[PDB]
Amino acid sequence: SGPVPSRARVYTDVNTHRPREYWDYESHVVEWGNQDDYQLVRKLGRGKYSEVFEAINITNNEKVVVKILKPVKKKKIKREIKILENLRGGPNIITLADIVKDPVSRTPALVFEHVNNTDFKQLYQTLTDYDIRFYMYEILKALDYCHSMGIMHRDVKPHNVMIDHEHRKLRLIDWGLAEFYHPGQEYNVRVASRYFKGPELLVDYQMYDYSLDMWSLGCMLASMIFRKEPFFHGHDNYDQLVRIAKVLGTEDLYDYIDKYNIELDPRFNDILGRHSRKRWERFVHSENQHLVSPEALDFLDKLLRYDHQSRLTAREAMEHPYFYTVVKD
Ligand SMILES: O=C1NC(N[C@]23C[C@H]4C[C@H](C[C@H](C4)C2)C3)=N/C1=C\c1ccc2ncsc2c1
Repeated sequence: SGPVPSRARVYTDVNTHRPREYWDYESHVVEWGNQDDYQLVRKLGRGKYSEVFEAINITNNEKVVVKILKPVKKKKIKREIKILENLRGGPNIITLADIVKDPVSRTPALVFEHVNNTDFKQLYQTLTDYDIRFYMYEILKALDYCHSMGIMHRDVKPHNVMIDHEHRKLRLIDWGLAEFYHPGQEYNVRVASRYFKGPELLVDYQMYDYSLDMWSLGCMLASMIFRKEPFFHGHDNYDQLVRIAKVLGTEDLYDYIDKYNIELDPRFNDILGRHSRKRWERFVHSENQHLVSPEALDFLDKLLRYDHQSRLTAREAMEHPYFYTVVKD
């Protein structure tokens, strides 16, 4: 028997209908720039896979960001690069401006457009109900674009959303875990941050799709409107599914595993137990009430569904009543 297969409900065959070179990133040959065009100014941060710096392009004096890669398999660099090139000019996608290699240490560096980004903690503190709706709509433009272009980000989370509040301007960054969607493909589940992982990853269902990004958007929305970051605070990959089960209930979970005939790691047997599906009110308090509204909760319910096939698409989400104010403006 083994697991029941799955196809995306949308954008299913988009890569099939493209030339091979579009998605066959292992064949991509990288176009190098001149490393001497960029001088590093200061360090902005350490990532899992990179060090990130402010730099100046001495050619034109433009401010630029340089992500110096820690060692990874070349095929993964080509993948990140290919996806960035494919998505360049798309709505609210970071622009890759150049690619250089240190000619001695041989370590590669991606050069990005600069976002004058507001600090993440100071932003998830000052955001009105309207700002959230605005920025969520802006993120969904990025997700609908990338999905329509055959790509799933697989690392949606607040740290990978760069907002310049002063200019009402948003960019979805860090495409280093992104992958091409191909029907029938089994993907690695060891992706995304713990708190943003979909159930499909947690139960080891590999034949997942774009809808993964819609779960992780849900997790973001919840933490923003209920002011609880993270929203699903698991202690590990197993307890993460338990945290989810304590909110969504276990009846839907076991129906989900039954539908796709998922062999469940026996360990999970114990710790899941039996849990009712909770109502969103439990997380409403006087600190957050100004951000919680019936539309917001309707919207959130339709993202956070175990069964990836039944979650909103990006395009559907953008048509939800939560965004009727933003759409008019
Ligand atoms: O690919 C990237 N990866 C990361 N990763 C980090 C990881 C931590 C959180 C956040 C800021 C630092 C530390 C760098 C993203 N940044 C990246 C890109 C980037 C592009 C433009 C830009 N403009 C202002 S900040 C910024 C960052």
